[PDB]
Amino acid sequence: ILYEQDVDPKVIQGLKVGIIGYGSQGHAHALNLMDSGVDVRVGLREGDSDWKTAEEAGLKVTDMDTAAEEADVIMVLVPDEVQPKVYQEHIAAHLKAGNTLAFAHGFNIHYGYIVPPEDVNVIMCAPKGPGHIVRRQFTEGSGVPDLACVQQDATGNAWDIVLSYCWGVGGARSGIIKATFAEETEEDLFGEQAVLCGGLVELVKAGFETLTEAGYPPELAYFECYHEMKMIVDLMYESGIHFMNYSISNTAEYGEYYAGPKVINEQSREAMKEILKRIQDGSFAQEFVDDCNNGHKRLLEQREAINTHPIETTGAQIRSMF
Amino acid sequence: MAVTILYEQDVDPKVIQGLKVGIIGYGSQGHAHALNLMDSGVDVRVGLREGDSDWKTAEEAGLKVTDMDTAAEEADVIMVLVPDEVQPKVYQEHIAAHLKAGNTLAFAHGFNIHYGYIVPPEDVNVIMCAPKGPGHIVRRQFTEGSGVPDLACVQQDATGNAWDIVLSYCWGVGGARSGIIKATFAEETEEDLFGEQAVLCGGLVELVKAGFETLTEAGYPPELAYFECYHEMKMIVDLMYESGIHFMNYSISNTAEYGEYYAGPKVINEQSREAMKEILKRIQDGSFAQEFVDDCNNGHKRLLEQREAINTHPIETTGAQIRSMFSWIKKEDLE
Ligand SMILES: NC(=O)c1ccc[n+]([C@@H]2O[C@H](COP(=O)([O-])OP(=O)(O)OC[C@H]3O[C@@H](n4cnc5c(N)ncnc54)[C@H](O)[C@@H]3O)[C@@H](O)[C@H]2O)c1
Ligand SMILES: NC(=O)c1ccc[n+]([C@@H]2O[C@H](COP(=O)([O-])OP(=O)(O)OC[C@H]3O[C@@H](n4cnc5c(N)ncnc54)[C@H](O)[C@@H]3O)[C@@H](O)[C@H]2O)c1
Ligand SMILES: CC(C)N(O)C(=O)C(=O)O
Ligand SMILES: CC(C)N(O)C(=O)C(=O)O
Ligand SMILES: [Mg+2]
Ligand SMILES: [Mg+2]
Ligand SMILES: [Mg+2]
Ligand SMILES: [Mg+2]
Ligand SMILES: [Mg+2]
Ligand SMILES: [Mg+2]
Ligand SMILES: [Mg+2]
Ligand SMILES: [Mg+2]
Ligand SMILES: [Mg+2]
Ligand SMILES: [Mg+2]
Repeated sequence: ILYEQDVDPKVIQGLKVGIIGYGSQGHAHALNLMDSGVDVRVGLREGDSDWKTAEEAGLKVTDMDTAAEEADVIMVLVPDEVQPKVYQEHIAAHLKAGNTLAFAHGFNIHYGYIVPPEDVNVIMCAPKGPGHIVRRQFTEGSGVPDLACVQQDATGNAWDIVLSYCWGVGGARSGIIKATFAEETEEDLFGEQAVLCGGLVELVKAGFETLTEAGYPPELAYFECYHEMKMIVDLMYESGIHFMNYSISNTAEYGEYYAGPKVINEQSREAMKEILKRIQDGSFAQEFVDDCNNGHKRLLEQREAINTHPIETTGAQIRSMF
Repeated sequence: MAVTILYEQDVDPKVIQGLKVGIIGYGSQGHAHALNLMDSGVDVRVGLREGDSDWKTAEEAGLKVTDMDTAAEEADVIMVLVPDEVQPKVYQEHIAAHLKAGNTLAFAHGFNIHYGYIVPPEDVNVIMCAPKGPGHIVRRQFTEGSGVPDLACVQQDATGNAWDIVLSYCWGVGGARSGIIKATFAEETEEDLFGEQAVLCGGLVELVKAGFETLTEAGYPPELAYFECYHEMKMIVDLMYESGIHFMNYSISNTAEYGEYYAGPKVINEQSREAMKEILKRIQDGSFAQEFVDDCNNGHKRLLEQREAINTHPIETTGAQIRSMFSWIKKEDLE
């Protein structure tokens, strides 16, 4: 693992970076980069509501073609499924020999949806964390960790560039791991599906539903299953499972060892393997891309089911009172 | 309603401020109830065994510390914060004789009263202030001007103001800032046991662990499996806690959000769901309680064999190495 002493800030401080997109990653990358003394511009479409926001934040904003053309390093921070079209229409023609094409997820390059020219660097700085937090931890004096990867080293100093960039975005604070595009792609898809988003949300929803279905009030279930999760994860994050388990009661600790493997069971472990299998062999990526080409249809249905769930409406009420 | 969440305007701070509180024990909950109540202007003493090494810790925090018998003797409100399993003995040997007519006996969880392991006398209030969080964070959030939510319960209203006392107690430990719910001792016992089992401790920890292991077992370095499955979890949960799942899902990429919907029902599957209902049955019928008490009477045999194992697991040794390198941990160490 690499830290501040292992990277050279001046490298990215001397390059012009163009952030394409201003969504979850884009704003954090853009703002952290500017705060770090980097010359940044954000490349957006005409009619994008965030144009003014990015501007009020104190950034130069221009269209995508101009940002691409002006930039030494061009970081694609738009949804993975729209990167091939966006690359070809607004990026590709602005790439000069010696330029760096950069990503925060190796998905497109790794599965072959985008094949950059042979005469540019192709790197990734993948923060292991949601963009709002990539930004917040950076402003708090901490930083989200990154994988640094180099798929094509056209200039011979792509490593110094990807590592100075991680420094730019807070990575050296908590740690940078050198990885390949294959490795980031695979571990990232797995984490968000198995544990961080799929596993977690559905675990909380399942326990909330078990209680409400058994006649406990939804308000009670939200405090127990959902609100309190933050506090438990906080202790682990700072001091480990051994500290958290010490904090809780021996009743709760016993209950953990006894109930954990019934809830996260041998089938859930096989599911995790199968999830990774489908990541590895490209069939999940094909499924997602298909759904995207079908107008996010399955994504939108499932979004509406979660958004209208009692855990979400009850939670919205309770939090409005804090 | 069903239910009415209550806040600072529903409670009267002066009530608990007018009573002497004896906190018996100084562990997770102990230190948090004791310090938040002292900060809220309450007359607090900590009750500990003679020669306990936490006595200096409590005294270092500026609290009055004395032996348990004296604490219980002096107190109007006797709050029991030692391990659930030792409560019947600690109570018999050191609390009961000190309870006067019109005293209040208080718990932070309903295990002992609900299941019958402790039968209190009919001349005292029997109440509960159960924070829905860990003791270190009941404390932290309070100092941050927030407060962990509380369940307020009364098994016995001896004096006719037991409710006023339990609600005021909740204010004193920060429950008013986020929400107080009135519940029965039964209700809290059952939901609490269920949360920590299914979701907050068993769920979560096995989930993170199985996540980490899946990756290591497929060949990814344990450092990366830690950043991915463990460290990042605090970030996602913070977004949910602040703003809802809808916002967390907004913050994450369409790639991740599609994967969430696709992978969720797979990892947290129909067997996971059956498991939770059986877990809830064993809680409601008292079997789970009898199993836990049996294990404590039997050398904490299962507890300690699992504790050893997860505490020395690679997720823990690797996480401890990784966290030791954080610039904010080194910054804080310097302090
Ligand atoms: N925090 C996360 O969401 C997260 C974390 C790590 C890596 N990543 C990776 O970062 C990259 C971006 O993810 P995100 O979730 O920050 O994106 P997002 O969904 O937040 O992207 C929104 C931004 O992209 C723009 N955009 C959308 N469609 C467009 C189009 N057709 N043309 C031009 N601009 C368009 C929007 O206007 C907006 O500025 C992805 O490769 C993702 O895998 C995301
Ligand atoms: N976060 C939590 O831990 C939490 C949350 C909600 C409710 N509760 C409830 O609060 C109560 C206490 O839980 P905890 O986890 O804070 O306890 P703990 O396990 O942190 O308690 C340890 C303390 O109890 C004392 N102690 C242990 N055995 C003793 C004995 N035989 N005689 C006298 N003192 C003894 C210790 O010396 C120490 O002060 C329980 O009823 C629990 O269910 C705890
Ligand atoms: C935000 C998080 C789940 N994550 O790490 C991602 O990589 C993502 O959103 O795709
Ligand atoms: C999860 C834990 C802090 N909790 O809320 C408890 O009820 C407990 O420790 O017994
Ligand atoms: Mg990720
Ligand atoms: Mg991702
Ligand atoms: Mg404890
Ligand atoms: Mg414990
Ligand atoms: Mg305690
Ligand atoms: Mg007394
Ligand atoms: Mg609890
Ligand atoms: Mg409990
Ligand atoms: Mg997003
Ligand atoms: Mg999304």
